[PDB]
Amino acid sequence: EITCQENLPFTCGNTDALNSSSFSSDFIFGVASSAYQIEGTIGRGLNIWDGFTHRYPNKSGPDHGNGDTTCDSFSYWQKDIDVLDELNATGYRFSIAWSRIIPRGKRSRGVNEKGIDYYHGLISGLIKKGITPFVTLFHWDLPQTLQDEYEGFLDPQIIDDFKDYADLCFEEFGDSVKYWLTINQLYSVPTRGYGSALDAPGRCSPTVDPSCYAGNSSTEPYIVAHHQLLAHAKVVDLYRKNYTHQGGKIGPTMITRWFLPYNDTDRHSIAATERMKEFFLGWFMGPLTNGTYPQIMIDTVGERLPSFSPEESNLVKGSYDFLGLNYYFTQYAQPSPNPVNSTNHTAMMDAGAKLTYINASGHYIGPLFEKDKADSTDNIYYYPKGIYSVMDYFKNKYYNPLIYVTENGISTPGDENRNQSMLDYTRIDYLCSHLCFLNKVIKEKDVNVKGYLAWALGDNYEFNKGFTVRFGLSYIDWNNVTDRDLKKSGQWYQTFISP
Amino acid sequence: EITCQENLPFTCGNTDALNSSSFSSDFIFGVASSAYQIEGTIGRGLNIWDGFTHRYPNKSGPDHGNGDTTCDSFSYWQKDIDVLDELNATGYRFSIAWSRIIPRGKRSRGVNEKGIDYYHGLISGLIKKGITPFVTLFHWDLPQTLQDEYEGFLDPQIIDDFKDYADLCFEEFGDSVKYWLTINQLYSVPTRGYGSALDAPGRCSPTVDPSCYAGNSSTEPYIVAHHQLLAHAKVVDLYRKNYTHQGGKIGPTMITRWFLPYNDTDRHSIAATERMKEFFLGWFMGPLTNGTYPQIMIDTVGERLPSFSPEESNLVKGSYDFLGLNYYFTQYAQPSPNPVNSTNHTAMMDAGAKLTYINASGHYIGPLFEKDKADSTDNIYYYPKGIYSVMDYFKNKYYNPLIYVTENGISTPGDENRNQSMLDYTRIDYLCSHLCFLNKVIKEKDVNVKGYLAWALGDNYEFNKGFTVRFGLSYIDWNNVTDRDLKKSGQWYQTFISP
Ligand SMILES: *[C@@H]1O[C@H](CO)[C@@H](O[C@@H]2O[C@H](CO)[C@@H](O[C@@H]3O[C@H](CO[C@H]4O[C@H](CO)[C@@H](O)[C@H](O)[C@@H]4O)[C@@H](O)[C@H](O[C@H]4O[C@H](CO)[C@@H](O)[C@H](O)[C@@H]4O)[C@@H]3O[C@@H]3OC[C@@H](O)[C@H](O)[C@H]3O)[C@H](O)[C@H]2NC(C)=O)[C@H](O[C@@H]2O[C@@H](C)[C@@H](O)[C@@H](O)[C@@H]2O)[C@H]1NC(C)=O
Ligand SMILES: *[C@@H]1O[C@H](CO)[C@@H](O[C@@H]2O[C@H](CO)[C@@H](O[C@@H]3O[C@H](CO[C@H]4O[C@H](CO)[C@@H](O)[C@H](O)[C@@H]4O)[C@@H](O)[C@H](O[C@H]4O[C@H](CO)[C@@H](O)[C@H](O)[C@@H]4O)[C@@H]3O[C@@H]3OC[C@@H](O)[C@H](O)[C@H]3O)[C@H](O)[C@H]2NC(C)=O)[C@H](O[C@@H]2O[C@@H](C)[C@@H](O)[C@@H](O)[C@@H]2O)[C@H]1NC(C)=O
Ligand SMILES: *[C@@H]1O[C@H](CO)[C@@H](O[C@@H]2O[C@H](CO)[C@@H](O[C@@H]3O[C@H](CO)[C@@H](O)[C@H](O)[C@@H]3O[C@@H]3OC[C@@H](O)[C@H](O)[C@H]3O)[C@H](O)[C@H]2NC(C)=O)[C@H](O[C@@H]2O[C@@H](C)[C@@H](O)[C@@H](O)[C@@H]2O)[C@H]1NC(C)=O
Ligand SMILES: *[C@@H]1O[C@H](CO)[C@@H](O[C@@H]2O[C@H](CO)[C@@H](O[C@@H]3O[C@H](CO)[C@@H](O)[C@H](O)[C@@H]3O[C@@H]3OC[C@@H](O)[C@H](O)[C@H]3O)[C@H](O)[C@H]2NC(C)=O)[C@H](O[C@@H]2O[C@@H](C)[C@@H](O)[C@@H](O)[C@@H]2O)[C@H]1NC(C)=O
Ligand SMILES: *[C@@H]1O[C@H](CO)[C@@H](O[C@@H]2O[C@H](CO)[C@@H](O)[C@H](O)[C@H]2NC(C)=O)[C@H](O)[C@H]1NC(C)=O
Ligand SMILES: *[C@@H]1O[C@H](CO)[C@@H](O[C@@H]2O[C@H](CO)[C@@H](O)[C@H](O)[C@H]2NC(C)=O)[C@H](O)[C@H]1NC(C)=O
Ligand SMILES: *[C@@H]1O[C@H](CO)[C@@H](O[C@@H]2O[C@H](CO)[C@@H](O)[C@H](O)[C@H]2NC(C)=O)[C@H](O)[C@H]1NC(C)=O
Ligand SMILES: *[C@@H]1O[C@H](CO)[C@@H](O[C@@H]2O[C@H](CO)[C@@H](O)[C@H](O)[C@H]2NC(C)=O)[C@H](O)[C@H]1NC(C)=O
Ligand SMILES: *[C@@H]1O[C@H](CO)[C@@H](O)[C@H](O)[C@H]1NC(C)=O
Ligand SMILES: *[C@@H]1O[C@H](CO)[C@@H](O)[C@H](O)[C@H]1NC(C)=O
Ligand SMILES: *[C@@H]1O[C@H](CO)[C@@H](O)[C@H](O)[C@H]1NC(C)=O
Ligand SMILES: *[C@@H]1O[C@H](CO)[C@@H](O)[C@H](O)[C@H]1NC(C)=O
Ligand SMILES: *[C@@H]1O[C@H](CO)[C@@H](O)[C@H](O)[C@H]1NC(C)=O
Ligand SMILES: *[C@@H]1O[C@H](CO)[C@@H](O)[C@H](O)[C@H]1NC(C)=O
Ligand SMILES: *[C@@H]1O[C@H](CO)[C@@H](O)[C@H](O)[C@H]1NC(C)=O
Ligand SMILES: *[C@@H]1O[C@H](CO)[C@@H](O)[C@H](O)[C@H]1NC(C)=O
Ligand SMILES: *[C@@H]1O[C@H](CO)[C@@H](O)[C@H](O)[C@H]1NC(C)=O
Ligand SMILES: *[C@@H]1O[C@H](CO)[C@@H](O)[C@H](O)[C@H]1NC(C)=O
Ligand SMILES: *[C@@H]1O[C@H](CO)[C@@H](O)[C@H](O)[C@H]1NC(C)=O
Ligand SMILES: *[C@@H]1O[C@H](CO)[C@@H](O)[C@H](O)[C@H]1NC(C)=O
Ligand SMILES: [Zn+2]
Repeated sequence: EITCQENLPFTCGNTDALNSSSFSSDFIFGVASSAYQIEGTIGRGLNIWDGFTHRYPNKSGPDHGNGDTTCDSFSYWQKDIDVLDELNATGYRFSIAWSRIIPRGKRSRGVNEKGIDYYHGLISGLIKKGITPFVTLFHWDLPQTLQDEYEGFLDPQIIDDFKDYADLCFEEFGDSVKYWLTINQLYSVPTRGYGSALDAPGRCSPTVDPSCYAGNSSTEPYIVAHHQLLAHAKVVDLYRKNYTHQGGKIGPTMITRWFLPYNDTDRHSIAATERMKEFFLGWFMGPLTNGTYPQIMIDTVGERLPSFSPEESNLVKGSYDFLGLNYYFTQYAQPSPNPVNSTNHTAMMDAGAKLTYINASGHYIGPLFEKDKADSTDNIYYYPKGIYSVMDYFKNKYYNPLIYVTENGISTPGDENRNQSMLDYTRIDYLCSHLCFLNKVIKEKDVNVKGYLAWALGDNYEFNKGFTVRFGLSYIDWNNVTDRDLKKSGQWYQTFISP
Repeated sequence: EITCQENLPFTCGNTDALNSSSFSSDFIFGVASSAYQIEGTIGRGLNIWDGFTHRYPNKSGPDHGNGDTTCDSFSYWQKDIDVLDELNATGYRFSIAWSRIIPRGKRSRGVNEKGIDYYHGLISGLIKKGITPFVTLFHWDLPQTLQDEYEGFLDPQIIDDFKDYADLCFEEFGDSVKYWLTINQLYSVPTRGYGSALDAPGRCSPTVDPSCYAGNSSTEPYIVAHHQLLAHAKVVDLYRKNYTHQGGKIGPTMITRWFLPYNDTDRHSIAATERMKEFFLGWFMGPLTNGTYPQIMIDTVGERLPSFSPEESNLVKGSYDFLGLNYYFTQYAQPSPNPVNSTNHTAMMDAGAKLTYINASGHYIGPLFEKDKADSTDNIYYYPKGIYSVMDYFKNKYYNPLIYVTENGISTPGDENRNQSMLDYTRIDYLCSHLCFLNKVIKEKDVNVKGYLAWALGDNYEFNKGFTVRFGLSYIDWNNVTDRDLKKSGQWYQTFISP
């Protein structure tokens, strides 16, 4: 019988008690990255994260940081491989920058051979060290040209441009890459990119944020989400019809959270909690498992919710071999009004829920996850049991899928000096406590989880935060980015992997 | 009788001997800037100078600098006005960033109202201080979307997108702006952007520079130059047909140089010198004055030189009310082979000339202009008489045009400390020696020159050089960009203007 801790102090950093041998022999352990966050702009065209961070520097991070140079994995990809080799990792998730291989967006405009060569060399280097690549086609970095031609995922033109990009990736890299992710965190671009305008491309209703160049936060999230699902599904169909000889697997990436009632004896909070599951997870998992959006979304969102045709429904339903599930934290849910006629209405209001990290009796859900220095009542707290609850829910609700945990990690402040930054015991605690619950759910609930990739390989540009936080298991000096030095967490993870 | 110095030491920094009163009462004196170089990316979309500097950081400058934040004239435009007011300047040349007012490139995709407001406030502030705006529509910063959709000026689609952009500018700003420049330095994008790939977008033949993503240095410069002329001419026709009520004037910007024979008794060097005038100046001025390219270009370039239809010829011929002439330096010319079958052939080779700053007897043409620390035999030297020779030539060869000198200036090294940087006596010498010759040519040759704008108002991002050189008449601290402090040159220029 497995017992796992939910509160500080944690004792799962002892590899005598928790290590890779606790999991099945074939289980993959590694780390993750994304292209905007690590590569730099050298050698690629411009994408909407370049555009957004440059047009709206205060939205890029408090330091106005961006991905222009970052950790320079364009130059230092071998050093990334070296970290993975030091870890004895068996997996690495990275993304392909669309703008590096097709700078002009549309494949018929030509490819960048040198960009293709960059990923060939990375892939070959990984495989030579026994590391399985997990490759994200689209980690938010849409070529700027496509956003300017037709507003990107706002328009159905995205589907064929994404398909042709993906086809090039399968053609060039699929002989070696056997695990593909289509779109990173399906929920995020619709809501943050087109709802709150916290993320690229930065569209919203005028009264939500007067700096947005255009948008409608009530309608566009739904349009974009719908196009994401269709573009994803078209790529999965292309993969499974035209690249079956490659013997690989493909799936989407979800951001997952668990949700608990703010007041577990209040029917209204219980209802809000179940609505959140539907609106947060079901928005995408309903289509992916059934070809339809959840009924509560149909009912609430009404004419703002697009319909799938019968052909589209069939294309989207079942459009995965596995799910990449990202998991960071859990929220309490309580009811909230949905003012659909307000000029500041957002899609996110349609769930009719307010989310907190403290429940009605004043209980904080778990240890600190992210401090918010401008408003401490907005601090985020984590909840290790949430990974158990999410995986159990996916198994039970969503037809026992094959799952890889494609991100899980925690930040430390960029204000810490290097010695403090390397002494990242809070990261060991977060990672181990989640791994304990992941082992527990696999054993107790028989969830088909076959790997775990911690966020992040190394310090990088963090969307929305610049270089003001660090997520890496290895440390990068922003004054001299060449080295990636394993932190205490990376050293712990090395021991966990090879105990 | 006016006597002007050609060699150090110069004594024209004495405003007792040379000042604004030496020129006609109406003559405009000011300074110049461009949008990529000064504004920053905040509040605008991405353009090909963002793309180029980010994809090819070693081509942005030795420091890998770029226009992301620069002097932040987005925030500090009032401080630019303040410099101009301190100078008692009567003119200011600035550019509109296309990506700030139409981030999606094509006008039908929507405009950025806040971008429009930015230029309205600048323009209104200038006029309130008695400063005449000279506004460049296109200072190289093409929206990235257009380059990615159709490769920008490589394709005739540029013409209508440029026209619709210009129409928006005339509509929004032409009630106040009475001097418009279409395209900055017509020669530069074809040759550097599409020939040598030193400049955005960075296209060339594969053996010219293997880093180029695509291109053909032998053909594309000509295509791009042809489209520039057509796009320019379509905008001038639009202006003069639809905006005549505004009572303003429009013209192109030329980069001018003079050319002297490397050996003034050698017929081959004399011939190369005359070819250079045709290939450098006539490439554009032939079309602008006659609707045809120079015969030597027709003959040499052959099938690589596009033809104008009779309608196009008529549109381009006479498509200016004035010329903005930029002038920095003069070169000696000697013959050079034109290897049209070589895989590394460039359009620039078609002139059949090699350019130097030292003549056959070892004479350097004038004082140092720009030191090249990697190769000192590649140092640039200036030649004050060249402004006289250029203006005389334009009057005689090109039908006595109205001229404004739209740039003239010199750099100092970014390695200098602030006190050295503010003690910019080399800049006084360059500016005064050229102003002396400009007065001389107006008086002696009756060239219709009606203003002079020195490059640059303040230190900025220099194309190709990052922040490794400074051109400003006012100093900017890159650690805190708010202030623009007049250098010795700016203080001199203040006295020259109001002696
Ligand atoms: C998994 O996918 C299944 C589909 O493959 C989902 O089942 C569908 O659920 C639909 C409701 O979401 C349901 O459709 C309703 O059908 C009513 C019956 O119509 C038939 O008989 C009519 C009925 O009197 C007639 O007009 C129709 O022409 C048919 O003959 C119908 O009125 C409904 O329309 C009203 O409600 C929708 C909102 O739900 C409004 O958008 C619409 O304007 C109208 O106001 C609805 O019809 C659907 O209307 C929209 C139109 O685009 C669709 O094509 C039309 O179908 C449908 O019958 C079933 N299909 C079957 C095969 O069962 C299933 O939903 C879950 O299970 C069903 C039983 C129900 O409990 C749902 O609430 C659950 O979500 C999906 N499962 C999951 C887990 O999501
Ligand atoms: C200012 O613009 C003026 C035009 O408005 C320029 O004058 C034109 O100069 C053209 C040469 O560049 C000249 O065209 C040549 O015409 C030859 C005569 O053709 C007529 O009689 C024929 C002759 O036997 C017959 O086939 C034609 O159908 C006509 O009836 C002719 O062969 C020439 O073609 C050969 O040379 C061109 C290269 O120059 C090759 O491209 C072509 O394949 C061929 O090998 C040339 O014809 C032009 O051919 C190209 C085609 O696209 C053009 O439409 C065709 O016209 C033309 O006659 C005159 N036009 C007039 C009205 O004078 C003027 O040029 C300068 O002055 C002229 C006198 C000459 O000295 C030029 O070298 C100078 O540049 C321009 N001025 C300046 C300063 O540039
Ligand atoms: C978790 O949710 C539960 C369920 O909602 C909360 O308990 C409910 O709390 C209500 C007060 O917020 C209680 O109603 C009140 O009852 C007193 C005594 O009769 C009365 O004077 C009030 O006016 C009020 O009555 C309601 O007024 C509004 C009418 O529309 C409605 O019909 C009336 O019910 C309610 O009885 C209680 N329900 C239960 C089943 O206990 C619970 O609140 C926490 O516990 C209750 C017992 C009370 O001590 C609250 O102070 C305390 O906050 C909530 N838990 C937390 C931690 O918020
Ligand atoms: C400025 O250009 C002028 C004109 O080209 C240069 O003068 C010419 O310089 C040529 C040498 O580069 C002289 O030709 C040579 O004459 C000597 C004496 O006969 C002879 O032994 C050589 O072989 C050579 O003759 C040529 O060989 C190649 C044959 O195809 C050709 O037919 C022969 O001419 C040439 O006479 C001279 N022309 C004139 C009109 O003087 C001039 O060069 C400079 O001055 C000359 C006089 C000489 O002192 C050169 O050393 C010196 O460089 C050049 N000025 C500069 C500074 O480069
Ligand atoms: C978001 O787009 C929706 C749909 O176009 C706009 O909502 C509508 O508003 C028009 C004008 O009021 C209404 O007549 C419709 O009844 C509404 N339709 C629905 C589906 O709600 C909403 O004004 C736009 N919001 C913003 C801020 O522009
Ligand atoms: C807030 O969260 C706390 C902690 O999960 C809940 O408290 C638990 O309540 C259960 C059922 O009453 C008790 O058995 C436990 O002993 C309590 N745990 C502790 C740490 O207090 C609490 O019920 C939640 N409040 C609401 C209103 O939902
Ligand atoms: C530049 O484009 C020119 C024109 O397409 C290419 O030049 C031609 O080369 C083809 C193949 O040799 C030739 O048959 C033609 O005779 C040439 N045409 C002319 C007008 O010169 C040139 O190969 C291309 N250069 C590069 C590096 O791709
Ligand atoms: C190189 O440039 C120098 C300077 O312009 C030329 O020298 C002048 O030559 C003229 C005509 O012979 C003499 O009258 C001057 O006195 C010379 N000036 C000085 C400063 O020497 C020289 O002729 C040029 N060389 C060539 C080969 O063209
Ligand atoms: C691995 O952890 C298991 C408990 O899951 C433990 O029994 C085993 O001895 C540990 N391995 C090492 C080498 O410490
Ligand atoms: C940040 O930038 C936007 C312009 O993009 C401006 O609207 C907003 O006021 C600025 N935010 C703060 C908090 O200053
Ligand atoms: C598959 O490849 C063939 C060859 O390009 C193409 O005809 C077919 O449409 C593609 N298939 C998809 C997505 O099924
Ligand atoms: C607009 O929304 C903000 C945040 O969503 C809220 O605090 C404010 O009350 C809203 N105003 C109206 C008019 O509803
Ligand atoms: C930068 O870091 C690398 C790796 O530690 C080191 O070899 C190189 O010398 C350092 N550069 C400077 C300028 O210190
Ligand atoms: C790498 O992991 C394999 C598999 O568990 C193990 O056999 C090998 O010893 C490990 N190597 C190192 C250096 O830890
Ligand atoms: C201006 O320069 C002229 C010579 O061009 C001179 O005569 C005049 O006195 C100077 N003005 C002043 C105020 O020094
Ligand atoms: C600069 O960058 C390019 C890649 O864009 C590379 O091809 C070239 O070798 C580098 N230049 C130098 C001098 O290192
Ligand atoms: C002028 O404006 C009118 C109204 O848009 C348009 O019909 C006409 O084509 C434009 N003219 C140009 C470039 O001449
Ligand atoms: C190619 O050109 C470079 C510079 O243009 C030159 O130095 C080299 O000799 C040329 N090579 C050939 C094959 O002509
Ligand atoms: C930056 O420069 C401005 C103008 O001199 C000054 O007022 C401001 O205090 C300076 N900021 C810092 C942080 O020194
Ligand atoms: C501004 O220039 C005008 C025109 O020459 C002159 O009358 C006025 O005195 C000058 N002002 C200053 C402060 O120099
Ligand atoms: Zn940047």
